[PDB]
Amino acid sequence: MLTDTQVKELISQRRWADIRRALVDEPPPHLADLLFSLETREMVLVFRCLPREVSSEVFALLGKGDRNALIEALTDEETRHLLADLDPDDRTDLLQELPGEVTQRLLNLLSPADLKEARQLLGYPEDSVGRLMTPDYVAVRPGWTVAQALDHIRRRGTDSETINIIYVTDDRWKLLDALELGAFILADPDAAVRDIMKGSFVALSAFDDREEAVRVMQRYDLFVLPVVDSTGVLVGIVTADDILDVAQEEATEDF
Amino acid sequence: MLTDTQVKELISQRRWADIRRALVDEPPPHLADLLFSLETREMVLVFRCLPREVSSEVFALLGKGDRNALIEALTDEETRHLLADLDPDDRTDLLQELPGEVTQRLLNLLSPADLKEARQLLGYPEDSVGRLMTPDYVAVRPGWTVAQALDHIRRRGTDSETINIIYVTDDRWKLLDALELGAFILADPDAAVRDIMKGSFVALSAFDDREEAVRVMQRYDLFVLPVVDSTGVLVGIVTADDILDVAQEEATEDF
Ligand SMILES: [Mg+2]
Ligand SMILES: [Mg+2]
Ligand SMILES: [Mg+2]
Ligand SMILES: [Mg+2]
Ligand SMILES: [Mg+2]
Ligand SMILES: [Mg+2]
Ligand SMILES: [Mg+2]
Ligand SMILES: [Mg+2]
Ligand SMILES: [Mg+2]
Ligand SMILES: [Mg+2]
Ligand SMILES: [Mg+2]
Ligand SMILES: [Mg+2]
Repeated sequence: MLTDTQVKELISQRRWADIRRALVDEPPPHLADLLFSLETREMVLVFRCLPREVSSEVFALLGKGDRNALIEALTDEETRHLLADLDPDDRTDLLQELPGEVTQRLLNLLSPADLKEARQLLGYPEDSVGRLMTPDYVAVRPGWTVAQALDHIRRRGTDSETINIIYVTDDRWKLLDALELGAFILADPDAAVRDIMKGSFVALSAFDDREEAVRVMQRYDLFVLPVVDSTGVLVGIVTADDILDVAQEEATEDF
Repeated sequence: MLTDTQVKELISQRRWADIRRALVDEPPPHLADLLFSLETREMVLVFRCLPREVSSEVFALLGKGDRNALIEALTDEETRHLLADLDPDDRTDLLQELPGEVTQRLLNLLSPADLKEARQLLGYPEDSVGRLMTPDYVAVRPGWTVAQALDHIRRRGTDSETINIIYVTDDRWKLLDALELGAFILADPDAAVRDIMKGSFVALSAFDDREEAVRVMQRYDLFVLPVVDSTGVLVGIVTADDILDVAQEEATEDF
């Protein structure tokens, strides 16, 4: 419960260790509130005090002004480190909102694989599902056993957007099913994944409009939706937290 | 992919078995679409053909007119069976929208424990979180081991709204934490639940406005939120599918 007043005094006293200790374990939304209530110079300073695992989350929560100001201020390495750790859809959201030359130097701060990822995601139309989606889903093969699937989920879990739905893909990565995480812990560990499939699923197109993601998510009452290309290959997922934001970006735009 | 045309012919032929076979494994939203495109007499007839485990889901998806017409038409036992199987928040949604004497005979069709449940949930203010919430969450004790928690989740899973977040409560059922299901499958089965708690959580009040559920869910990017009473006792949960509906009931009401 550290206030704008207490941080600004600690800054004035150059009590940098006390600041970093005071920021430990604060929820990212609460850190985003503090950074907003600060003035630009101190907001930039407190942001750099954060561990990079925290500051990437907080960055995604900031307003456009604070976000843009913060981009105008961090160094090349600090920026490079934010772009690496941002979730791919959050990385896209920044690049579509920034001016061209700024997005372009940002792009040059990405690693080759991250450049290819970011290039692909910005390449879907604006207001498309492809541009809302993240490729950090967890997928399993139909021929794996449930125990093997569970070891894959455990290895890959925290590095991924969500594990609450697990996707099944074939060898050519085409989407076969969408399974709740619970199905794997209710099932017999020696059963194949194919034993717990129903073979029916809802999926979006990457070229769907963002509002279709809202309509489809309301229709089927799911918290995550897979996105497939024209051949049925799984290319990413969209999650309910981002879809709720779309619902009220689109709602106010109607007003 | 059974159409309004094919069902109406089967009805005219009195091919009731063929109808029940044609409805097997159709997603509830697709059944709700078919029932809407029908006329009232056939919609009521096809609804009764459904297994009660299906028809309860479909009922929650229907429009107010079709829903109300269907209440005017099912028998006392058929109504009794719908009210039992409806999720408690979906049961509330029907009772707050129906006229008084109709809600009152409905109430008399409930079992004692279901009457006490429904009475309590309608007793929160209209437009409150209490009236959005369902008590069908899954909770564990902090002193249980992860293996014991996992057996409780398995016993209680499909009878509950979601298992994607598991709540920790003490002996007096006060909320101690909110844990992702993944935490239990990553953890050592012999660890206590208290070993995987962080002891911090977001919770709503039952007397919060429905729009606060929207604001809090957007703020913390969660798919489920617990609801606590003034003493901190867990009383229910709200889920993102219902909150997305609130967001656009409230959005259009602004327009
Ligand atoms: Mg994110
Ligand atoms: Mg548009
Ligand atoms: Mg990555
Ligand atoms: Mg819905
Ligand atoms: Mg996201
Ligand atoms: Mg519009
Ligand atoms: Mg429901
Ligand atoms: Mg209101
Ligand atoms: Mg019940
Ligand atoms: Mg949010
Ligand atoms: Mg519900
Ligand atoms: Mg309003």
